[PDB]
Amino acid sequence: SDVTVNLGSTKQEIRGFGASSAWCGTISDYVMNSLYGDLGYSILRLRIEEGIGDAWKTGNFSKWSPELANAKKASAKGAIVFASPWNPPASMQENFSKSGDSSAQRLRYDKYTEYAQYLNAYVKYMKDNGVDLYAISVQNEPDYAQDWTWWTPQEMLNFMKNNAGSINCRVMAPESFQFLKNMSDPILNDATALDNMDVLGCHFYGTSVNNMAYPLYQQKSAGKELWMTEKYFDDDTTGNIMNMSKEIHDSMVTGNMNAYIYWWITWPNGLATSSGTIYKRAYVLGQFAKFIRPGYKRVDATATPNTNVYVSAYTGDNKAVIVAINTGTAAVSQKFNFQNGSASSVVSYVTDSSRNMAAGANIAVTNGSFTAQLPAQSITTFVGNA
Repeated sequence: SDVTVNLGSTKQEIRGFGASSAWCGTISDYVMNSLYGDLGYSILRLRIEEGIGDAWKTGNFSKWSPELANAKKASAKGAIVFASPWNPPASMQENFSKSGDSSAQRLRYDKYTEYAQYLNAYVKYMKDNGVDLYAISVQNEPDYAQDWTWWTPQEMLNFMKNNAGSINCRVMAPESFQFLKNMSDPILNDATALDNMDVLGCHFYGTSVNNMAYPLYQQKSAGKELWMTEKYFDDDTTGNIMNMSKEIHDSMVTGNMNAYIYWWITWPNGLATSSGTIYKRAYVLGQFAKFIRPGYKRVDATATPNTNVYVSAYTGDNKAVIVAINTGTAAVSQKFNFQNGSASSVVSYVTDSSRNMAAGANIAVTNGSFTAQLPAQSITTFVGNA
């Protein structure tokens, strides 16, 4: 069946695509130039380093300098930058007994004010150094915390109502490890908390496709954004290339998300080595990042035109973008039809077992239509002038 791309019917606005510099120390220009320049990543996620301890109170920020350097490289390439904490400084924590386990850690209730000042100090350090942070997160995975700081949904709510309004930046929350709605529902159902939330962040570890849709957020979404802020895939084998291609599609199409941000950069389950090698997974994300620029909008496109074929489409800057994934083991031809606009022609870029965002066949668009071969187990991005 044909794919109909309706350029006149717009869906969510695209904030961007990116990865994280968390625990990467100071990333090289080489790696940032490859990811942020060549592949056009538009978002970088910093980890806020609690190893600073209380020294933030006296203004010695040196332990925050590696992520400042990362932020500056991303920004120079036009990316925005946000930051997530795994823990506050040790002095703000306390143990508590979590179902018989006395080792669990949480933020002291009497520290919520100090913690907001801490978050504000990170924002200001970045600002004084030339990086205006796009958003800052209350906690990374407050609901899978055994190795970090726990927050119940109610604890997160309390901070979001009473504290988060004093933060000098956009506020992101909750970053549930699986996008568990019980973690974000209290924020969305409280008028004050909702006011204090700019970006609803979530992670994909174990999230089923149907659970990527969030009706309550959609009904509450005026003035807000929804980002998938962390996911990784194990390696570059074709199964994971397809798993990753398909999930980004699902985050865009079923999730209606504004952004999809990969986990950390120079690591084996990451996108690169520190000496500048770039993994196939980086190019999978680039099929999105490079061509769908911040400010583009998703538009309606027939999403599953054939077995194992998944398609989404986007417009902006007088360009049309179609991302077509074929998870099948055989190449298939796919016909595409533009409505409410058209393109003179398109160029393609393909990632598969042998190719990394490789230039594809230039294709003429006739009567608003073009047909393409989609290789077996491949993701292809077509770009044309609208």
